[PDB]
Amino acid sequence: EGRFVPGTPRHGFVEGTEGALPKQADVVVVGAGILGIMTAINLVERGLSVVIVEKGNIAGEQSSRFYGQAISYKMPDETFLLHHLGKHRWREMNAKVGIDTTYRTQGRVEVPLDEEDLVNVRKWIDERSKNVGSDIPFKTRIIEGAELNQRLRGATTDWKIAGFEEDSGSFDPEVATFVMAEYAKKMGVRIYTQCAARGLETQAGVISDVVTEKGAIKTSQVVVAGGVWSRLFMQNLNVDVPTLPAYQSQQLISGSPTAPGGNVALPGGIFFREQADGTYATSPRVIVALPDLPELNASLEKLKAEFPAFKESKLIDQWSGAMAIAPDENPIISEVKEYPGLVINTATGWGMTESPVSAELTADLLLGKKPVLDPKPFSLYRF
Ligand SMILES: Cc1cc2nc3c(=O)[nH]c(=O)nc-3n(C[C@H](O)[C@H](O)[C@H](O)COP(=O)(O)OP(=O)(O)OC[C@H]3O[C@@H](n4cnc5c(N)ncnc54)[C@H](O)[C@@H]3O)c2cc1C
Repeated sequence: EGRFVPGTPRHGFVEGTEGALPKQADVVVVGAGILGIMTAINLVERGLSVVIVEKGNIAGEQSSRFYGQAISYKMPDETFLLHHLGKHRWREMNAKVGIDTTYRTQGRVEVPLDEEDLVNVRKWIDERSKNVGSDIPFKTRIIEGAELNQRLRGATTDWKIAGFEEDSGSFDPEVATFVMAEYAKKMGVRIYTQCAARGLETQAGVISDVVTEKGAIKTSQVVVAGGVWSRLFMQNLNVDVPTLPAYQSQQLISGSPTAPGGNVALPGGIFFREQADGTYATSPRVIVALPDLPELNASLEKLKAEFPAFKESKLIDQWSGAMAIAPDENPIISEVKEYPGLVINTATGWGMTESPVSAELTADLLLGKKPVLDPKPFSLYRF
């Protein structure tokens, strides 16, 4: 609510395409969150017409409710490159749109929980450094002393060591996906809001239509990017998508001239991230019952105790978001053997970060192209 500011770039509303639902589209995308939008953009670049159908408003669910960090820290081999390349593409994004998405290369310091955690993060960095798997330089390393002290300036606790993802990204949920949606519209993606996809029709084993509440659109190619609803949508087509719900709370507070900047993660559940306008995202837990109102207030109190720079900061907004996560915590970016011409791009807790690459992979899978990354760890049939 209060985090969105009407009549500014933080308005948080992009209108759907006007007029009647088109009779045909080369690809129909279900869902106008980041995954549907980014996939649509990728497909239009390949010369295909794209229509997105969205049951509510553009970017109305996970893709405007996120914490806002783009990180590869601790990612397993299955998703490391998805994140590493995702960040690299986010670093190109303001230049690609020519409008500020709020993406910033910010840097992130995470103090380990204990000696065991420090052993584990050191091994993780060492192993990745020995085989990055990309020519994009890796910029994560352990820091101490002056460099650490500068990143944690004004901290009450004498923190001694941290993992520093120097090129961690930041993006703000009041802006990023909305800028991407407007860009998609400018590129010719047509996006119909208040327009739920109900199902499909087929002819001779080929998709013929996406059936919406506003009528049918002719197509033989479908991307399911329905966020938490992807399981439900696929169940109506007799296909099981294993996801389970997860929930996370978020807060936004006003800035301070003495706040340290950056992205910080500390023992005692202290997490904050400076937004592009100098406000700060924070929460009692940012990586998966929701915290109650006393816990949320207490989270701000311990933030302020650790960083007195925030003592006079005002609570701008406080909200919660629903995710849907696969059993192994990795995305589902997959063909569906039951429906040739249909692909799924969903089931991720890191979709903002991953989206530029999962969009490409989704399109590759749809079109039968040599895929950008190994698709096996994202298959629907891995469980
Ligand atoms: C609280 C929270 C914090 C997060 N923090 C981060 C972070 O710091 N960094 C990061 O990278 N990621 C983060 N994530 C994850 C990221 O926000 C999601 O992975 C990503 O937004 C998912 O995008 P999506 O397009 O799949 O889903 P959504 O944005 O939820 O979009 C799916 C859309 O599909 C529509 N839809 C569903 N069914 C239908 C239908 N039948 N017909 C038409 N439309 C339909 C929905 O209305 C919705 O708009 C966070 C998520 C949450 C909830």
